[PDB]
Amino acid sequence: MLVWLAEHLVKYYSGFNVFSYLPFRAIVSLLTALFISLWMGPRMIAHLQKLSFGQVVRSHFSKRGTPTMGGIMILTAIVISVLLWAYPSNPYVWCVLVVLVGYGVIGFVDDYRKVVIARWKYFWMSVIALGVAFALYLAGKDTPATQLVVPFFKDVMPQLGLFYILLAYFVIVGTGNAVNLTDGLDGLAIMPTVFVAGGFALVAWATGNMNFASYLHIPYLRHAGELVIVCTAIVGAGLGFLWFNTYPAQVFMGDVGSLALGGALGIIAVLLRQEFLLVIMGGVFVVETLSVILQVGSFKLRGQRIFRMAPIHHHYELKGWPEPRVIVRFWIISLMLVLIGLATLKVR
Amino acid sequence: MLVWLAEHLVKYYSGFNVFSYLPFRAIVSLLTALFISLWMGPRMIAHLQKLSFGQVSHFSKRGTPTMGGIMILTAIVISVLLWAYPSNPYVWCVLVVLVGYGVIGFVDDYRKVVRKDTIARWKYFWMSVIALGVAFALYLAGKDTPATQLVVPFFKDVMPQLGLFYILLAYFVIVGTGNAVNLTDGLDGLAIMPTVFVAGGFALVAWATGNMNFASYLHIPYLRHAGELVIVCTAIVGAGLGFLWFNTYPAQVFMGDVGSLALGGALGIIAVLLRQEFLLVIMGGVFVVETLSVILQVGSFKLRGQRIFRMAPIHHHYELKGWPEPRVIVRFWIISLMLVLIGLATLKVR
Repeated sequence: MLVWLAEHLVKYYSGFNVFSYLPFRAIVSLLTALFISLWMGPRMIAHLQKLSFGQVVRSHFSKRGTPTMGGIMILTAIVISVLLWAYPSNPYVWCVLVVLVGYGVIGFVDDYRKVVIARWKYFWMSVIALGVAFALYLAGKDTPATQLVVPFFKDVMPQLGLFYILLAYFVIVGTGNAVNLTDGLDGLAIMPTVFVAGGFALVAWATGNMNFASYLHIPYLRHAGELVIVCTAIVGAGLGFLWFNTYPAQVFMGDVGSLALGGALGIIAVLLRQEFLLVIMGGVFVVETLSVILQVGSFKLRGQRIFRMAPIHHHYELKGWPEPRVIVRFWIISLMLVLIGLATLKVR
Repeated sequence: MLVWLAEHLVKYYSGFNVFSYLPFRAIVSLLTALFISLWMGPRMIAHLQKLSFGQVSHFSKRGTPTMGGIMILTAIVISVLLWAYPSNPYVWCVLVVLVGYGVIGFVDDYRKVVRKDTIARWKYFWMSVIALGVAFALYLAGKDTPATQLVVPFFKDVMPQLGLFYILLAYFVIVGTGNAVNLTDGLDGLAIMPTVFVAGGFALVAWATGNMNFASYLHIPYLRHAGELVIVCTAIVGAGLGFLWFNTYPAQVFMGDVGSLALGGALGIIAVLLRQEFLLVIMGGVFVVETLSVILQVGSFKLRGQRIFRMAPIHHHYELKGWPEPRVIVRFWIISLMLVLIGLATLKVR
């Protein structure tokens, strides 16, 4: 909404016209997100630890008694930055915001219950995802805004009907749960989110313009040009939160922020018609989901286990790898998958 | 060199024009450097363990080889030679600077750890002579050309043309970047990931200065046969990341002057060829801040006699204040990344 002020007051001073330039707005959104996250930092963690344990005053590596409600930091940063430097008239930004808010409140309720139910959370996630997908499908009737996009191929673009809603629901809920289970280690489920959000900012910017949209064969969405601000704000908020959520994590991520960020990533993926690009980019989350699935399947099928623990990060941590080593190694893996995914668009 | 192989085998390998297309070869170079580094990591760390100490505890401070930057050096050089055009002089200038700094660091670390001694100022003399030679060669290449005009961001209006001052600027930037990367290596992994970010930003800029249309759009000096520096920057990114695989907080292998000085010189020289020294300062703000902090505390302890930081490098200051090492590492990676983004954004507004 702050950009609206810039254009409504550019008449008196013509220098405000720069605020409507997408790159400048994106950079300012990044900076606003990080600065908000850092400003609502130590005070917020102090409040959370007072509420959870009472004794405000806090060995380091063997951390204990750290707050587990830090995702409200990400929620506030992302929402404030988006509402400040993104056009409210866009329905796409509002769809992203409603998905973030819904998943964040779901996780917040879950963590509040924990500090003071699977079916309830699953049902709320499913209903919100289904509603969002239904609205998006109603908008995109027989339009390249609802055609499936596959890498390494441009002749095939199978238009979707109810399969569009089905795939939207799968991608959104699967990404949300994948980030929820990737929370296993502190700092592991934010930097991959930052890298994927940056990749999606680049992709969304490529979708916005006519020339690049036609050059890369990416489907054109007129309203997708403003998702750059949301993606960049997600990047900024993720970096700001990682400032505290390092191996000696001052504040744990918790579900309240994890589910919100997973839903945000999935929703950016679906609105851009880039589910496969999210799978490749966020391949860390997908492979962790596959790991837990394989572990449970082997456990039920036979007495032997594939991994030490169901998630890969926990398995490697117990194998002997220290926590920071595995955290940084999966950061590297996520970065490489992000670059590969971004190249996959150019391969087409 | 494989590009030449594709060029003179395309007559029957129909469809290998892709091997010449710059983004493809850049991504392939990154992957090649990363996978080479990952494949040859364990062997190098094992050999260095059996060499430095003679024989092969969670975060123990001992048993970690110090001169492990041979990994970065070999990865970068092999990737560049295999995928970058050797015809152009820019890639070879970067390669020679990198190899010279690498051998200087290797000699220093061999004299340090293998002989249990504690090179003295001969390293600096060699640094100066190689930097001056490279700067003189570049100046001889460019006589009253955009390759020597200074680039000042925020103001495309003024671009002073350097004469003999070009050699001085190249000396200052290269030597300062080398020393700053040497200083900021006190922690493990703190001098790599920022190097990866700076190298990626420089890869984007070099791809930007490669094209006439794009260079005109950004009003950056158009440098011929400088688009192949994209391969060198991309291979630096890949090698730095592959090394970081083995150089996280539980450092399986410390990087010594070998590698650290190599990457510092590579960043400085890449800045010199691209004529973006000031942008190099913006991107390596971390290195610059560390160097000026060391100098500032030295001056304070010399004149006033008191100290304002616990230790000369800023990261040492923070960790001794109470910050654990991983927190400092990540809180400097974030700063370096955001400085890279700030510099790249500055590149556009002029």
